[PDB]
Amino acid sequence: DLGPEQTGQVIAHFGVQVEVESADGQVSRCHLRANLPALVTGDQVVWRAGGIGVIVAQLPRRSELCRPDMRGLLKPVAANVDRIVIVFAPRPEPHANLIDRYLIAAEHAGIQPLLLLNKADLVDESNAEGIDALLNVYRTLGYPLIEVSAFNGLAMDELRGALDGHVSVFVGQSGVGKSSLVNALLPGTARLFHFPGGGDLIDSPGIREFGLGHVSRDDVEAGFIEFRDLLGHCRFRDCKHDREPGCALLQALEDGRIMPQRMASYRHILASMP
Ligand SMILES: Nc1nc2c(ncn2[C@@H]2O[C@H](COP(=O)(O)OP(=O)(O)O)[C@@H](O)[C@H]2O)c(=O)[nH]1
Ligand SMILES: [Zn+2]
Repeated sequence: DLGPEQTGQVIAHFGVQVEVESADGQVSRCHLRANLPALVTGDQVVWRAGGIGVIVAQLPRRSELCRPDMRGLLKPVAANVDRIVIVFAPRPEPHANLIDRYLIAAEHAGIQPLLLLNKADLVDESNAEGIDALLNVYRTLGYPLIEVSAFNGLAMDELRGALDGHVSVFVGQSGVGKSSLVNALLPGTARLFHFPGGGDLIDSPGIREFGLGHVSRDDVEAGFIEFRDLLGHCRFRDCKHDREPGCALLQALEDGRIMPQRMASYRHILASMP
């Protein structure tokens, strides 16, 4: 016995079994057919019913969020995420370095980012010279940025709007309010939840620690939008972009098409990779 084929999305992964939600808005547990590739939360599948179903086939993923293995290798932990929400705050102090890192991860994963200044209620006149400075570094790169407070409620209906129609992941250093933010947007391994205003979320303590490990220099360079356009124009195809004339990047910095705050963390980060 097996009912007809159906289209659905993966909600939870209970090892041998998988929680699956359909377009109808109904949930069912489905066993995993043997031949089937590895599945993660967010994946789109074909299944048949029987209250237990059988997952028959996996539909292509649009995107993948990976995470380091027990060994140290990257294995996917979520699928079909189209937005990564990078959350920082006035406290603890935000550094360009870690932000520039999460921005690279988002590029490596092939997923569009969205920066979030949480704890905007803590933006004193004292902080603003230092804060508006850093915000407008990513504002002038074309990146989406919102200033919010999961304490106040400041600009939360814009975030709910920014999250509408997307599948989103919440990522940032600990203590910026990731838990507080989820709870504010959802009052009551990777699991998938739906925002009441619209859009979905995939969450787990492991995905929250999602960031950047060791990669290639050419990966890192691709993580800088200013860079992507120029790379391959430095005359020296062997250019290291350091004291080298004919370095397109260098000329760009001079002209102001690269910001020194960025050209710095590029050096700091690349020199952290082996
Ligand atoms: N002042 C202020 N504090 C906040 C805000 N959002 C979160 N917090 C505080 O930040 C601290 C850490 O929050 P939490 O969600 O646990 O951070 P997480 O480690 O990133 O999940 C908590 O004590 C919260 O009260 C905010 O908008 N304003
Ligand atoms: Zn160069």
